Amino acid sequence: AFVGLSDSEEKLVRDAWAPIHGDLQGTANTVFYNYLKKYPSNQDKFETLKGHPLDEVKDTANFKLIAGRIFTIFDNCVKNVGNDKGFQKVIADMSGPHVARPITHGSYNDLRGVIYDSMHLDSTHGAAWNKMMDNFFYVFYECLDGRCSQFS
Ligand code: HEM
Repeated sequence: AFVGLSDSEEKLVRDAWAPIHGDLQGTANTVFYNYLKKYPSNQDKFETLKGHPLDEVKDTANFKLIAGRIFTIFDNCVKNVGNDKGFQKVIADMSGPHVARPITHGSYNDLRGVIYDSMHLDSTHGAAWNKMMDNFFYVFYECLDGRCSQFS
């Protein structure tokens, strides 16, 4: 379910993300590369990347576009942590292209893990972050399941 965050937890999320917020594209490029490298089955889900070696595409405009657009969404979710309706709208709006693409929860969860691992959070910040990400995935999966109108 959606579970609201406390005042301190909202603040913890902002602080957790702040290094990434200040280098959004650079962080995105590294994390997206690490994700495709660790979980190579996902590269085929991106038609623009499909059929090339990962090291051949990593320096391309198309790869960086994909990495950046993921991180832009998370940046906007972080922007909206004090606004449940606004946070939910951010997600609802990016959910469409993922609806009925054959991408498993496994795939999305593996991305979440790579993001988490890249942040090297202490357990306090980690817990607040996980509450936000749990909210993210609750909304996202409801929308994938055709229950997005409550959030759109
Ligand atoms: C879970 C975090 C994610 C975020 C924040 C995100 C965000 C986005 C955004 C902003 C779009 C473009 C929406 C539009 O055109 O209006 C998009 C498209 C797309 N996404 Fe994601 N996404 C995520 C996860 C993934 C994963 C894990 C995959 C595959 C494994 C994936 C595959 C795609 C594909 C194939 C497209 C259509 C774009 C294309 O053909 O490249 N996404 N995503």
